[PDB]
Amino acid sequence: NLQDARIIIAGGGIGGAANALALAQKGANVTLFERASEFGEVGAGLQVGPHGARILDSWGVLDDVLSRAFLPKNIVFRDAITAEVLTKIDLGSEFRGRYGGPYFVTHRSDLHATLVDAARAAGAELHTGVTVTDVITEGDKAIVSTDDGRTHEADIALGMDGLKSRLREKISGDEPVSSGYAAYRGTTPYRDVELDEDIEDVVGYIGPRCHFIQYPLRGGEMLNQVAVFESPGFKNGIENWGGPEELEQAYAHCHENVRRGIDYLWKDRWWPMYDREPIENWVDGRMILLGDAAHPPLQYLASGAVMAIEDAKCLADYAAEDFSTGGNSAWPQILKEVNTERAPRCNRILTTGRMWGELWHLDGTARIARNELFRTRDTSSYKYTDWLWGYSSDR
Amino acid sequence: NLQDARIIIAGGGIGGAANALALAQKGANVTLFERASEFGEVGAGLQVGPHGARILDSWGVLDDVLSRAFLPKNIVFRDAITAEVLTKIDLGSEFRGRYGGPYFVTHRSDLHATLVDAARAAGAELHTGVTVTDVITEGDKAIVSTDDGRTHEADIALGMDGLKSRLREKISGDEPVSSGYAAYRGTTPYRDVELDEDIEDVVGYIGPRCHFIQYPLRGGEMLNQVAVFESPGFKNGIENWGGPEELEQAYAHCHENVRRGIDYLWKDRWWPMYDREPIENWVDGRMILLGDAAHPPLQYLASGAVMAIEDAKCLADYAAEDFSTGGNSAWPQILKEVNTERAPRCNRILTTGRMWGELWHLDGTARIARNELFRTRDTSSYKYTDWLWGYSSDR
Ligand SMILES: Cc1cc2nc3c(=O)[nH]c(=O)nc-3n(C[C@H](O)[C@H](O)[C@H](O)COP(=O)(O)OP(=O)(O)OC[C@H]3O[C@@H](n4cnc5c(N)ncnc54)[C@H](O)[C@@H]3O)c2cc1C
Ligand SMILES: Cc1cc2nc3c(=O)[nH]c(=O)nc-3n(C[C@H](O)[C@H](O)[C@H](O)COP(=O)(O)OP(=O)(O)OC[C@H]3O[C@@H](n4cnc5c(N)ncnc54)[C@H](O)[C@@H]3O)c2cc1C
Ligand SMILES: [Cl-]
Ligand SMILES: [Cl-]
Repeated sequence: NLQDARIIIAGGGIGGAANALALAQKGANVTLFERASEFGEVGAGLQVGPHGARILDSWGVLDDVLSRAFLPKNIVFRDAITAEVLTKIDLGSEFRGRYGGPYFVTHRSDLHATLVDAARAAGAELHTGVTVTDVITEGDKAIVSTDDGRTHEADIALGMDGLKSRLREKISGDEPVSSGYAAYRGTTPYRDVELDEDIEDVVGYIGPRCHFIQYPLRGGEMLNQVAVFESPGFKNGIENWGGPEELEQAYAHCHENVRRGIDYLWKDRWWPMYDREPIENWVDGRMILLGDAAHPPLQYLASGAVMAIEDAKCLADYAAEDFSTGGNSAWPQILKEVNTERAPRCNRILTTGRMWGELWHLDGTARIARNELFRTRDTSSYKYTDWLWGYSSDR
Repeated sequence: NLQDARIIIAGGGIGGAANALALAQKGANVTLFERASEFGEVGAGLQVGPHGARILDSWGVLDDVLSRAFLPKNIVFRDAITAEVLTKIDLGSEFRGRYGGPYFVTHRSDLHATLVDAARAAGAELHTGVTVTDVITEGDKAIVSTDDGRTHEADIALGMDGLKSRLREKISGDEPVSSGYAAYRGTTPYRDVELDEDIEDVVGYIGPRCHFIQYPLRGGEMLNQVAVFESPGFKNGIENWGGPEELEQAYAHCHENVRRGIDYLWKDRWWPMYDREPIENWVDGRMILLGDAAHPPLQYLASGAVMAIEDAKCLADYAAEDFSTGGNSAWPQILKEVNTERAPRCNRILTTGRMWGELWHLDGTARIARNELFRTRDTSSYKYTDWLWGYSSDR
């Protein structure tokens, strides 16, 4: 266990919160700083596959999370132009038995609040309204500086400050890479959505230069909707690219079921999709980057938060194993071994994520080949997903 | 039978020759004009699937054709970059039993000379060095005019003057549509080709913006090679586009096995690939367009000559059925019914041919989807080919 260990965490997103929980359950002294004045996430959906669900269960928060979540029966891919079913992934008992947990969807906000509360209950000291301005290593401590003039000593620091991380600059000067696709969200009361059929699945309509995703939340009361389209604005160098004026032209070619959905999206806010080129080294002395700071993906595999949750389990588990026997001295070896386990796993998600996305968005004859590939696959095979959903950091 | 029928044929390619044979065996009086001073075809390979082979057998020339032909065991598709096998079509006894004949390859010249000789032996009067300058219909005859000042009377005329048909202009003012791909050919003595493995198959290497095809001829003594690549020259408006100066850059990205092959191609002559938009009506009075005059395809399905051979059987069969009972009067009804049978069949080849070609030439993620589609298909299924190889005009 981690009794005498002091850890500081810069950033209190899903990733920071999950690390505070995982370390604090091991007996670590955890201090986390979050810039915004409250802990909060977007009131829209996210997907958490069994690779996350397992981990949440091992912290004892899955039952609670599930009580406010939705359990879809399948992931259903449809053609965005014809609305025809291309294939299904069955999320039933075979699926759960193979991967050790359910595939679920919930409100990001509720998942987030659940992790913050349990991290608090486990002993983490969380601070809102505090910006980390610098981290350096000196001797065998991490020295962390905040925007209220104070400095702080810890055994290690976690840089969990997101896609636009400033702590990343200690390790790499790369910048976010635009995909040229923008995401819009919406949650609707379920009844109030004009639906031809009912939805108890995660449904992905995939089309030339767009996609459209739908799933129920909170026991089938609301329906989460997500639209992702290639921005003509981005190619012409617009700075605030992907605005709602592009929406109607982007989906004009698509099936009515897809076009109906555009109306329910929040138009006052959207998410341009950037990621970063994969990097191998995430450690600077006694600082490690985790979460989106280390490995921000495009969202086609629905796995970025999950990756940050894995980061949390791997770090907590590996430190608990080596700290008991090696003390504060052992911290850099711990970080290196976390880095080594986590880098290939996460970097394959970033790279494969890009290829998966391109596969969704193909046109012409390429679309016809892709449709046929999907329809005719062996649905009892798990070769396309074991690497994703069947990973574990356990050694 | 066709005893009292007089038919004139403008053009003595594979298609004209095959029609002279088919009509003359029914007892028709056949006159064919060929522009060039000799009957002759390119001394390079072509492929004749069972949809052609059957028909050649029913004229009694298949045994003879096969005695100088090659019988491949499979059609093997490989990736042009890795040289990996993607899939095979088995050409064995199941294949032959289902489709009623062999898939074979031979020299175009030898197939051509075989059809000319049998058409002669069957009573067709063939004339070289004679250009048809016009065909009109007047009353119940076709009036055909030649470049030696003469005119000629017949019950019907066949416009079989090729891709660049001038007789087509009576029915349509459309022009050939460039694909932007050029084909090069080569026949090598088999031994003299540097081969890693031996080849007893039709092999197609398919790659981004190119392909490369190889098969043995004449009992495995020579190896036919064909290179097809997208011409940068064509996009920039070059008039004589697709020259051999493009070859090395076109295949630079491809596997060594593909690059080795470029060296054996004839460089003094190449074939820019044009086709035409499909048309429904091929008949002007007592003239019918057939062969490439009516339906010129891109060569990805290896079926243009075959289509002209089918044209021959269908016309001969349908006329033999209706002429015996209805005489010269019946000729326009005969042409219409030939047209109606043949148009959808051939026009699906032109359109699907284009899509098939695009499928060969895909790049990036589209290439990865296509490769995987090919590898994982059900090889006992015949759904991708029945429509092609299992067609018959018989009613
Ligand atoms: C449209 C969309 C859909 C998605 N869907 C899914 C999905 O379905 N499933 C899934 O698993 N993932 C999904 N993701 C990815 C997922 O949202 C992210 O990977 C994940 O939230 C990253 O969490 P994080 O804690 O590492 O970073 P963030 O959530 O960005 O949190 C960083 C935090 O640090 C704070 N901060 C920044 N700088 C400082 C500083 N100097 N000091 C203190 N605090 C600071 C920020 O305020 C923020 O709270 C999606 C992403 C998008 C864009
Ligand atoms: C690279 C390549 C590979 C191919 N491979 C294959 C294959 O493997 N299998 C296959 O089945 N098909 C193949 N084809 C297609 C095939 O070659 C043609 O579809 C077929 O030859 C057309 O025959 P045709 O008799 O209709 O026209 P053509 O062969 O063009 O013959 C027309 C004839 O009429 C003559 N002529 C022109 N004008 C006049 C006039 N006014 N009067 C008299 N005569 C005239 C010409 O001299 C010529 O001899 C391929 C084509 C190419 C370009
Ligand atoms: Cl994601
Ligand atoms: Cl052809």
